[PDB]
Amino acid sequence: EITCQENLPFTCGNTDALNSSSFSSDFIFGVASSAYQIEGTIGRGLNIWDGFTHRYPNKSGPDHGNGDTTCDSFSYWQKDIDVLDELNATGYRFSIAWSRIIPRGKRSRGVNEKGIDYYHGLISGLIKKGITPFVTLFHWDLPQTLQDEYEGFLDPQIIDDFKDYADLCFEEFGDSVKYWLTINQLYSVPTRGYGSALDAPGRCSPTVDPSCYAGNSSTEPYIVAHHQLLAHAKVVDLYRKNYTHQGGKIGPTMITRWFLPYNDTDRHSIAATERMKEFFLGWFMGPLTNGTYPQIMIDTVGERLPSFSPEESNLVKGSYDFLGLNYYFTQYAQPSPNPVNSTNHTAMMDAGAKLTYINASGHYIGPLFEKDKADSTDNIYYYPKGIYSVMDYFKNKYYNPLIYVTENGISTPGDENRNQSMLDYTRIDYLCSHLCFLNKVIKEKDVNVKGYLAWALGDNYEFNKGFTVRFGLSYIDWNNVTDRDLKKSGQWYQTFISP
Amino acid sequence: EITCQENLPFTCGNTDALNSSSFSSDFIFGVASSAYQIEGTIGRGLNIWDGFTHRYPNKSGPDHGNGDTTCDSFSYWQKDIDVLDELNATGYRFSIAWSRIIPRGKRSRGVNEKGIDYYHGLISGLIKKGITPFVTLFHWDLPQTLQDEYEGFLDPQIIDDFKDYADLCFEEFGDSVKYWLTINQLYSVPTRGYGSALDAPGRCSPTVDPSCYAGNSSTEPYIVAHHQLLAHAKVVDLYRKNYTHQGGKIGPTMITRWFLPYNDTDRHSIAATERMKEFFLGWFMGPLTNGTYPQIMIDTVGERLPSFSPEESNLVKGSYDFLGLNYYFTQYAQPSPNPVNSTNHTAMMDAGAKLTYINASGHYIGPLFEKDKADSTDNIYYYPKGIYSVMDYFKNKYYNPLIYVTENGISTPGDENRNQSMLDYTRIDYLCSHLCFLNKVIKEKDVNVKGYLAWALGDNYEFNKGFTVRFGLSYIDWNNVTDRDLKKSGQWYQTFISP
Ligand SMILES: *[C@@H]1O[C@H](CO)[C@@H](O[C@@H]2O[C@H](CO)[C@@H](O[C@@H]3O[C@H](CO[C@H]4O[C@H](CO)[C@@H](O)[C@H](O)[C@@H]4O)[C@@H](O)[C@H](O[C@H]4O[C@H](CO)[C@@H](O)[C@H](O)[C@@H]4O)[C@@H]3O[C@@H]3OC[C@@H](O)[C@H](O)[C@H]3O)[C@H](O)[C@H]2NC(C)=O)[C@H](O[C@@H]2O[C@@H](C)[C@@H](O)[C@@H](O)[C@@H]2O)[C@H]1NC(C)=O
Ligand SMILES: *[C@@H]1O[C@H](CO)[C@@H](O[C@@H]2O[C@H](CO)[C@@H](O[C@@H]3O[C@H](CO[C@H]4O[C@H](CO)[C@@H](O)[C@H](O)[C@@H]4O)[C@@H](O)[C@H](O[C@H]4O[C@H](CO)[C@@H](O)[C@H](O)[C@@H]4O)[C@@H]3O[C@@H]3OC[C@@H](O)[C@H](O)[C@H]3O)[C@H](O)[C@H]2NC(C)=O)[C@H](O[C@@H]2O[C@@H](C)[C@@H](O)[C@@H](O)[C@@H]2O)[C@H]1NC(C)=O
Ligand SMILES: *[C@@H]1O[C@H](CO)[C@@H](O[C@@H]2O[C@H](CO)[C@@H](O[C@@H]3O[C@H](CO)[C@@H](O)[C@H](O)[C@@H]3O[C@@H]3OC[C@@H](O)[C@H](O)[C@H]3O)[C@H](O)[C@H]2NC(C)=O)[C@H](O[C@@H]2O[C@@H](C)[C@@H](O)[C@@H](O)[C@@H]2O)[C@H]1NC(C)=O
Ligand SMILES: *[C@@H]1O[C@H](CO)[C@@H](O[C@@H]2O[C@H](CO)[C@@H](O[C@@H]3O[C@H](CO)[C@@H](O)[C@H](O)[C@@H]3O[C@@H]3OC[C@@H](O)[C@H](O)[C@H]3O)[C@H](O)[C@H]2NC(C)=O)[C@H](O[C@@H]2O[C@@H](C)[C@@H](O)[C@@H](O)[C@@H]2O)[C@H]1NC(C)=O
Ligand SMILES: *[C@@H]1O[C@H](CO)[C@@H](O[C@@H]2O[C@H](CO)[C@@H](O)[C@H](O)[C@H]2NC(C)=O)[C@H](O)[C@H]1NC(C)=O
Ligand SMILES: *[C@@H]1O[C@H](CO)[C@@H](O[C@@H]2O[C@H](CO)[C@@H](O)[C@H](O)[C@H]2NC(C)=O)[C@H](O)[C@H]1NC(C)=O
Ligand SMILES: *[C@@H]1O[C@H](CO)[C@@H](O[C@@H]2O[C@H](CO)[C@@H](O)[C@H](O)[C@H]2NC(C)=O)[C@H](O)[C@H]1NC(C)=O
Ligand SMILES: *[C@@H]1O[C@H](CO)[C@@H](O[C@@H]2O[C@H](CO)[C@@H](O)[C@H](O)[C@H]2NC(C)=O)[C@H](O)[C@H]1NC(C)=O
Ligand SMILES: *[C@@H]1O[C@H](CO)[C@@H](O)[C@H](O)[C@H]1NC(C)=O
Ligand SMILES: *[C@@H]1O[C@H](CO)[C@@H](O)[C@H](O)[C@H]1NC(C)=O
Ligand SMILES: *[C@@H]1O[C@H](CO)[C@@H](O)[C@H](O)[C@H]1NC(C)=O
Ligand SMILES: *[C@@H]1O[C@H](CO)[C@@H](O)[C@H](O)[C@H]1NC(C)=O
Ligand SMILES: *[C@@H]1O[C@H](CO)[C@@H](O)[C@H](O)[C@H]1NC(C)=O
Ligand SMILES: *[C@@H]1O[C@H](CO)[C@@H](O)[C@H](O)[C@H]1NC(C)=O
Ligand SMILES: *[C@@H]1O[C@H](CO)[C@@H](O)[C@H](O)[C@H]1NC(C)=O
Ligand SMILES: *[C@@H]1O[C@H](CO)[C@@H](O)[C@H](O)[C@H]1NC(C)=O
Ligand SMILES: *[C@@H]1O[C@H](CO)[C@@H](O)[C@H](O)[C@H]1NC(C)=O
Ligand SMILES: *[C@@H]1O[C@H](CO)[C@@H](O)[C@H](O)[C@H]1NC(C)=O
Ligand SMILES: *[C@@H]1O[C@H](CO)[C@@H](O)[C@H](O)[C@H]1NC(C)=O
Ligand SMILES: *[C@@H]1O[C@H](CO)[C@@H](O)[C@H](O)[C@H]1NC(C)=O
Ligand SMILES: [Zn+2]
Repeated sequence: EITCQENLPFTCGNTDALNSSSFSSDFIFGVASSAYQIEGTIGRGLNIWDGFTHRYPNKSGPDHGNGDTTCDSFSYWQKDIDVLDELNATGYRFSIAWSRIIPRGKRSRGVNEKGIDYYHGLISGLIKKGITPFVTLFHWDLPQTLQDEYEGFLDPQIIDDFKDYADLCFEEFGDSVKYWLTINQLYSVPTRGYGSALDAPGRCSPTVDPSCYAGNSSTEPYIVAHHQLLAHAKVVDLYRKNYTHQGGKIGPTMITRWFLPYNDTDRHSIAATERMKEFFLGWFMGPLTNGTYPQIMIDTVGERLPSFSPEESNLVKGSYDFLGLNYYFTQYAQPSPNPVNSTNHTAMMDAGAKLTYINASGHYIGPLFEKDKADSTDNIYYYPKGIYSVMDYFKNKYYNPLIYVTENGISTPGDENRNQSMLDYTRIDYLCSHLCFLNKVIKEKDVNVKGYLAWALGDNYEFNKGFTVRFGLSYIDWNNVTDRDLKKSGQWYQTFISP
Repeated sequence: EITCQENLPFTCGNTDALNSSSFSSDFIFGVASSAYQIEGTIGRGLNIWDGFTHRYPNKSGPDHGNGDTTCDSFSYWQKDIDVLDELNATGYRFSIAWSRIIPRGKRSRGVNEKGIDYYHGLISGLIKKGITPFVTLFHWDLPQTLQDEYEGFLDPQIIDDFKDYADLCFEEFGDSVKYWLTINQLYSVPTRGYGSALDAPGRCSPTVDPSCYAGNSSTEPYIVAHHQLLAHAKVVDLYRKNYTHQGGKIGPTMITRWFLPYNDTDRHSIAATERMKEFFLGWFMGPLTNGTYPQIMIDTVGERLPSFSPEESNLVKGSYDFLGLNYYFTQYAQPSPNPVNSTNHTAMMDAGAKLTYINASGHYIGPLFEKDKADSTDNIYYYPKGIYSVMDYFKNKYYNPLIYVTENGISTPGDENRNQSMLDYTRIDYLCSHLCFLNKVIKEKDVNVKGYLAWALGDNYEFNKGFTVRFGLSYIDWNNVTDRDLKKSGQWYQTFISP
């Protein structure tokens, strides 16, 4: 019988008690990255994260940081491989920058051979060290040209441009890459990119944020989400019809959270909690498992919710071999009004829920996850049991899928000096406590989880935060980015992997 | 009788001997800037100078600098006005960033109202201080979307997108702006952007520079130059047909140089010198004055030189009310082979000339202009008489045009400390020696020159050089960009203007 801790102090950093041998022999352990966050702009065209961070520097991070140079994995990809080799990792998730291989967006405009060569060399280097690549086609970095031609995922033109990009990736890299992710965190671009305008491309209703160049936060999230699902599904169909000889697997990436009632004896909070599951997870998992959006979304969102045709429904339903599930934290849910006629209405209001990290009796859900220095009542707290609850829910609700945990990690402040930054015991605690619950759910609930990739390989540009936080298991000096030095967490993870 | 110095030491920094009163009462004196170089990316979309500097950081400058934040004239435009007011300047040349007012490139995709407001406030502030705006529509910063959709000026689609952009500018700003420049330095994008790939977008033949993503240095410069002329001419026709009520004037910007024979008794060097005038100046001025390219270009370039239809010829011929002439330096010319079958052939080779700053007897043409620390035999030297020779030539060869000198200036090294940087006596010498010759040519040759704008108002991002050189008449601290402090040159220029 497995017992796992939910509160500080944690004792799962002892590899005598928790290590890779606790999991099945074939289980993959590694780390993750994304292209905007690590590569730099050298050698690629411009994408909407370049555009957004440059047009709206205060939205890029408090330091106005961006991905222009970052950790320079364009130059230092071998050093990334070296970290993975030091870890004895068996997996690495990275993304392909669309703008590096097709700078002009549309494949018929030509490819960048040198960009293709960059990923060939990375892939070959990984495989030579026994590391399985997990490759994200689209980690938010849409070529700027496509956003300017037709507003990107706002328009159905995205589907064929994404398909042709993906086809090039399968053609060039699929002989070696056997695990593909289509779109990173399906929920995020619709809501943050087109709802709150916290993320690229930065569209919203005028009264939500007067700096947005255009948008409608009530309608566009739904349009974009719908196009994401269709573009994803078209790529999965292309993969499974035209690249079956490659013997690989493909799936989407979800951001997952668990949700608990703010007041577990209040029917209204219980209802809000179940609505959140539907609106947060079901928005995408309903289509992916059934070809339809959840009924509560149909009912609430009404004419703002697009319909799938019968052909589209069939294309989207079942459009995965596995799910990449990202998991960071859990929220309490309580009811909230949905003012659909307000000029500041957002899609996110349609769930009719307010989310907190403290429940009605004043209980904080778990240890600190992210401090918010401008408003401490907005601090985020984590909840290790949430990974158990999410995986159990996916198994039970969503037809026992094959799952890889494609991100899980925690930040430390960029204000810490290097010695403090390397002494990242809070990261060991977060990672181990989640791994304990992941082992527990696999054993107790028989969830088909076959790997775990911690966020992040190394310090990088963090969307929305610049270089003001660090997520890496290895440390990068922003004054001299060449080295990636394993932190205490990376050293712990090395021991966990090879105990 | 006016006597002007050609060699150090110069004594024209004495405003007792040379000042604004030496020129006609109406003559405009000011300074110049461009949008990529000064504004920053905040509040605008991405353009090909963002793309180029980010994809090819070693081509942005030795420091890998770029226009992301620069002097932040987005925030500090009032401080630019303040410099101009301190100078008692009567003119200011600035550019509109296309990506700030139409981030999606094509006008039908929507405009950025806040971008429009930015230029309205600048323009209104200038006029309130008695400063005449000279506004460049296109200072190289093409929206990235257009380059990615159709490769920008490589394709005739540029013409209508440029026209619709210009129409928006005339509509929004032409009630106040009475001097418009279409395209900055017509020669530069074809040759550097599409020939040598030193400049955005960075296209060339594969053996010219293997880093180029695509291109053909032998053909594309000509295509791009042809489209520039057509796009320019379509905008001038639009202006003069639809905006005549505004009572303003429009013209192109030329980069001018003079050319002297490397050996003034050698017929081959004399011939190369005359070819250079045709290939450098006539490439554009032939079309602008006659609707045809120079015969030597027709003959040499052959099938690589596009033809104008009779309608196009008529549109381009006479498509200016004035010329903005930029002038920095003069070169000696000697013959050079034109290897049209070589895989590394460039359009620039078609002139059949090699350019130097030292003549056959070892004479350097004038004082140092720009030191090249990697190769000192590649140092640039200036030649004050060249402004006289250029203006005389334009009057005689090109039908006595109205001229404004739209740039003239010199750099100092970014390695200098602030006190050295503010003690910019080399800049006084360059500016005064050229102003002396400009007065001389107006008086002696009756060239219709009606203003002079020195490059640059303040230190900025220099194309190709990052922040490794400074051109400003006012100093900017890159650690805190708010202030623009007049250098010795700016203080001199203040006295020259109001002696
Ligand atoms: C998994 O996918 C299944 C589909 O493959 C989902 O089942 C569908 O659920 C639909 C409701 O979401 C349901 O459709 C309703 O059908 C009513 C019956 O119509 C038939 O008989 C009519 C009925 O009197 C007639 O007009 C129709 O022409 C048919 O003959 C119908 O009125 C409904 O329309 C009203 O409600 C929708 C909102 O739900 C409004 O958008 C619409 O304007 C109208 O106001 C609805 O019809 C659907 O209307 C929209 C139109 O685009 C669709 O094509 C039309 O179908 C449908 O019958 C079933 N299909 C079957 C095969 O069962 C299933 O939903 C879950 O299970 C069903 C039983 C129900 O409990 C749902 O609430 C659950 O979500 C999906 N499962 C999951 C887990 O999501
Ligand atoms: C200012 O613009 C003026 C035009 O408005 C320029 O004058 C034109 O100069 C053209 C040469 O560049 C000249 O065209 C040549 O015409 C030859 C005569 O053709 C007529 O009689 C024929 C002759 O036997 C017959 O086939 C034609 O159908 C006509 O009836 C002719 O062969 C020439 O073609 C050969 O040379 C061109 C290269 O120059 C090759 O491209 C072509 O394949 C061929 O090998 C040339 O014809 C032009 O051919 C190209 C085609 O696209 C053009 O439409 C065709 O016209 C033309 O006659 C005159 N036009 C007039 C009205 O004078 C003027 O040029 C300068 O002055 C002229 C006198 C000459 O000295 C030029 O070298 C100078 O540049 C321009 N001025 C300046 C300063 O540039
Ligand atoms: C978790 O949710 C539960 C369920 O909602 C909360 O308990 C409910 O709390 C209500 C007060 O917020 C209680 O109603 C009140 O009852 C007193 C005594 O009769 C009365 O004077 C009030 O006016 C009020 O009555 C309601 O007024 C509004 C009418 O529309 C409605 O019909 C009336 O019910 C309610 O009885 C209680 N329900 C239960 C089943 O206990 C619970 O609140 C926490 O516990 C209750 C017992 C009370 O001590 C609250 O102070 C305390 O906050 C909530 N838990 C937390 C931690 O918020
Ligand atoms: C400025 O250009 C002028 C004109 O080209 C240069 O003068 C010419 O310089 C040529 C040498 O580069 C002289 O030709 C040579 O004459 C000597 C004496 O006969 C002879 O032994 C050589 O072989 C050579 O003759 C040529 O060989 C190649 C044959 O195809 C050709 O037919 C022969 O001419 C040439 O006479 C001279 N022309 C004139 C009109 O003087 C001039 O060069 C400079 O001055 C000359 C006089 C000489 O002192 C050169 O050393 C010196 O460089 C050049 N000025 C500069 C500074 O480069
Ligand atoms: C978001 O787009 C929706 C749909 O176009 C706009 O909502 C509508 O508003 C028009 C004008 O009021 C209404 O007549 C419709 O009844 C509404 N339709 C629905 C589906 O709600 C909403 O004004 C736009 N919001 C913003 C801020 O522009
Ligand atoms: C807030 O969260 C706390 C902690 O999960 C809940 O408290 C638990 O309540 C259960 C059922 O009453 C008790 O058995 C436990 O002993 C309590 N745990 C502790 C740490 O207090 C609490 O019920 C939640 N409040 C609401 C209103 O939902
Ligand atoms: C530049 O484009 C020119 C024109 O397409 C290419 O030049 C031609 O080369 C083809 C193949 O040799 C030739 O048959 C033609 O005779 C040439 N045409 C002319 C007008 O010169 C040139 O190969 C291309 N250069 C590069 C590096 O791709
Ligand atoms: C190189 O440039 C120098 C300077 O312009 C030329 O020298 C002048 O030559 C003229 C005509 O012979 C003499 O009258 C001057 O006195 C010379 N000036 C000085 C400063 O020497 C020289 O002729 C040029 N060389 C060539 C080969 O063209
Ligand atoms: C691995 O952890 C298991 C408990 O899951 C433990 O029994 C085993 O001895 C540990 N391995 C090492 C080498 O410490
Ligand atoms: C940040 O930038 C936007 C312009 O993009 C401006 O609207 C907003 O006021 C600025 N935010 C703060 C908090 O200053
Ligand atoms: C598959 O490849 C063939 C060859 O390009 C193409 O005809 C077919 O449409 C593609 N298939 C998809 C997505 O099924
Ligand atoms: C607009 O929304 C903000 C945040 O969503 C809220 O605090 C404010 O009350 C809203 N105003 C109206 C008019 O509803
Ligand atoms: C930068 O870091 C690398 C790796 O530690 C080191 O070899 C190189 O010398 C350092 N550069 C400077 C300028 O210190
Ligand atoms: C790498 O992991 C394999 C598999 O568990 C193990 O056999 C090998 O010893 C490990 N190597 C190192 C250096 O830890
Ligand atoms: C201006 O320069 C002229 C010579 O061009 C001179 O005569 C005049 O006195 C100077 N003005 C002043 C105020 O020094
Ligand atoms: C600069 O960058 C390019 C890649 O864009 C590379 O091809 C070239 O070798 C580098 N230049 C130098 C001098 O290192
Ligand atoms: C002028 O404006 C009118 C109204 O848009 C348009 O019909 C006409 O084509 C434009 N003219 C140009 C470039 O001449
Ligand atoms: C190619 O050109 C470079 C510079 O243009 C030159 O130095 C080299 O000799 C040329 N090579 C050939 C094959 O002509
Ligand atoms: C930056 O420069 C401005 C103008 O001199 C000054 O007022 C401001 O205090 C300076 N900021 C810092 C942080 O020194
Ligand atoms: C501004 O220039 C005008 C025109 O020459 C002159 O009358 C006025 O005195 C000058 N002002 C200053 C402060 O120099
Ligand atoms: Zn940047």
